Amino acid sequence: KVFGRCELAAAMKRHGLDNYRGYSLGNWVCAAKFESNFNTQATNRNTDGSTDYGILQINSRWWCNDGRTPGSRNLCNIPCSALLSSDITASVNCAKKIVSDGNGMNAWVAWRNRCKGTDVQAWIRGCRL
Ligand code: NA
Repeated sequence: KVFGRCELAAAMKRHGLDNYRGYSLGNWVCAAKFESNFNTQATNRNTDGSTDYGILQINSRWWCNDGRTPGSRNLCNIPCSALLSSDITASVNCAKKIVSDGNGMNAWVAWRNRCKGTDVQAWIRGCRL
């Protein structure tokens, strides 16, 4: 599913991301735009053989199981495929674990490069939240 901006903003809020570890909602919407273009089905393969999955481009070297990333962990206890669903629950739950791991939202390269330090409130402007 390809979310609208406010539709995603509204779902993230319901699943408890707004201000999660002190990250306001616009951070999370901005990270999703630049990671996945708001598409739950996005995948991207990395040089090290791992793959990034879903609207929040969660990596299979540490967080989910894809069966093809040798020696990797599965810290979220889930199949990677389950982060491609139209229901963003699994993505959100796993992202809460990632943002808690010590590096905050710097875990997401496109957040660091494209969202950090910008006016992230724009990403929720206009929305009925
Ligand atoms: Na894995």
